Amino acid sequence: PEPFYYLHNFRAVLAWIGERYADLLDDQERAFIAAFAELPEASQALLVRMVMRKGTLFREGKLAYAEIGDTRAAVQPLLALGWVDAQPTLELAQLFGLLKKDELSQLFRDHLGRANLRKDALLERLQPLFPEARRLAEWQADFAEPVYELRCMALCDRLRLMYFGNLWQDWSEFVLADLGIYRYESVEFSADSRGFRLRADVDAYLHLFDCRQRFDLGEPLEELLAGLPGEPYANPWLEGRRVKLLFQFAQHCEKQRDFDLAQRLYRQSSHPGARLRAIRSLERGERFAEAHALAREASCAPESDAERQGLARLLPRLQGKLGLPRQARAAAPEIDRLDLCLAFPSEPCSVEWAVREHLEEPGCAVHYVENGLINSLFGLLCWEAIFAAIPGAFFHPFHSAPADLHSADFRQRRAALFEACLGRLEDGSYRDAIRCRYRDKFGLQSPFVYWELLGEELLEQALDCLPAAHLRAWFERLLEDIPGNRAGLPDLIQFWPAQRRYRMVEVKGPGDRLQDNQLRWLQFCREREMPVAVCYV
DNA sequence: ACCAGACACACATTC
DNA sequence: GTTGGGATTG
DNA sequence: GAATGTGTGTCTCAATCCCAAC
Ligand SMILES: [Mn+2]
Ligand SMILES: [Mn+2]
Repeated sequence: PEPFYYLHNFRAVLAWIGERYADLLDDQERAFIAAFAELPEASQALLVRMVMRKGTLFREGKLAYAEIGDTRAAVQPLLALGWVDAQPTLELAQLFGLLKKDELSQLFRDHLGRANLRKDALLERLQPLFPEARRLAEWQADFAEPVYELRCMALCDRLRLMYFGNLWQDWSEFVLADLGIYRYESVEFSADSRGFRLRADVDAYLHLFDCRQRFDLGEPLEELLAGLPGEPYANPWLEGRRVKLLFQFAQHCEKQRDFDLAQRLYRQSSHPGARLRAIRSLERGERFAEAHALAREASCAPESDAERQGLARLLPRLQGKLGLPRQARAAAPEIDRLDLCLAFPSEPCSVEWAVREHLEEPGCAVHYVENGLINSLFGLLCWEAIFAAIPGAFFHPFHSAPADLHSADFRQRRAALFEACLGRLEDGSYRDAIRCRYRDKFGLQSPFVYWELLGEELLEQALDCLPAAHLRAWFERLLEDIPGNRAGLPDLIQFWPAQRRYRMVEVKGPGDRLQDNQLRWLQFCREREMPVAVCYV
């Protein structure tokens, strides 16, 4: 309805920062917000376009908007302020990004030009010839169009990182929200600001991101570790990311064959499952000695239910290749292992979708829900428990879930609420509770509540067949490890309404063999005498 | 939940 | 001349 | 064939487009 939707939403961000994050701003950055308001309606619009767009540099032909008048006119106030820069200095690398493949051939006609292979390969070709950067006028002085470079991107991304609690979300969040595509729970403005404590937390987040940026963009390890720290962080979720960065770094040291580094690195990170990869890295360096000594420290005090699974695998192999005795390990009994061989030639329909078709009977129906039913059914019961605001949970409106979810204190900071809601599960009114929370909070962008899947018909069936104790067992387990137990469950779930009873079943072809996350789920089920099975084809 | 978990799929190797 | 991935769009 | 690793492919609103693709 409003052509300047992107401008109004951009104003809404700077307005939010002026209100709440006033003291967290700097002298020259306050001047930016003030000066921005003093730009024409057209020049405010033209600026924000170049931000939302991916690139930093912009060919004038690509900045053709109708909301804004003449692009060459509305840009002038930005060129005056220096926020935009005409006649910018750019490299051969980012010159390719602006020009088409055809135009590049004309310019480099008699300067080593062959029948091109690939654009990224052409860049690799003109690296040593034109290493130094120049202005556009210095590459093709004859070139007609002007190119605008955005000088205030660093400033912009700071305001974005402050509005949100991260950088992964972009300005599209406003559009997708206003259009009703993403509907969020209007959590109350309780913790007015846990965006950040001081600027120190921002620069930390920002410089870590720069290393990540300089990693995908190929740069050697010795360069990226020079700026990194050996000392951990104080801010909880910030320390978690630095750690998570070291993890993704160690992966590359193992993807390529340099296990000495990967191994030494995995131990410096307190990331989930990093301890394991340190052992598997030693294993793959003929370091069985220190692989076992470390594996012992894990055996004496594991990291999670998943870690325990890894040790059972690794220990016999290390103990074996060492002089030690091969300590025995455990295995799972294939519960209700049903099999069926149906042969057909053509139709490429989904495998899991086809099994749903076969189990269909006049007495029982089956739904294709891999970790979907129990997740949503949990996220509704403990809905109000999750979206309750702690002093450092929520801050901006467009948030999917409470920020302290991956933190181990997620259950502790809500230990009261979760126990109040879960009380209903063994007590009465677990059906009346879910229903009210189903109708009231429908369609919202909640974690582990897949609305688009859970239909009104399915829900009522599950509530009857799925018993109190089994729901009482499942949900409690998710709370032990939320990031860990969110995945790995039976593809299908069947219900027998008459003599109320259900049964979950994972379906596999011979080409598959189930995963570690699913295996851990089948164990938990057989232990509690939960009707479950595996189906082969 | 920061180009990711989250399913199958495809290779290798070993008691 | 093809076709399809990805920045762009609201 | 069992059970092991590890390495790929797929995909997040949907309709538009243009530029570089084997
Ligand atoms: Mn599945
Ligand atoms: Mn399956």
